[PDB]
Amino acid sequence: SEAVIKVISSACKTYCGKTSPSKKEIGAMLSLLQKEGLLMSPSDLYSPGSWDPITAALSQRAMILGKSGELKTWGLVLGALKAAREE
Ligand SMILES: O=P(O)(O)O[C@@H]1[C@H](O)[C@H](O)[C@@H](OP(=O)(O)O)[C@H](OP(=O)(O)O)[C@H]1O
Repeated sequence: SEAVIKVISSACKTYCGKTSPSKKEIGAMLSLLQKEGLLMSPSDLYSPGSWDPITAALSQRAMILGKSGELKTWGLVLGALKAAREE
């Protein structure tokens, strides 16, 4: 909502670098992950067991509707966490 965005911003800067998402991107993606009912809180990102219903949906709306405005953010925020929960 304001802090979590920074907790993941500094994280993706070590697992992605300059390619990492911005503060304005994640912030927008979050609001969408809360409106779609896919998430109840911004801390839900700490649940690697919910990335399934959150990855298929985003990839479903993008492939269908024809827009991955939120996917580009999810994939990035995920590519980092996925590595943080592997070590
Ligand atoms: O310090 P970090 O961990 O590198 O995170 C950056 C920080 O939040 C900056 O204030 C922000 O500039 P804005 O508040 O103007 O968005 C930038 O977005 P940006 O890369 O699009 O400039 C973020 O990436």
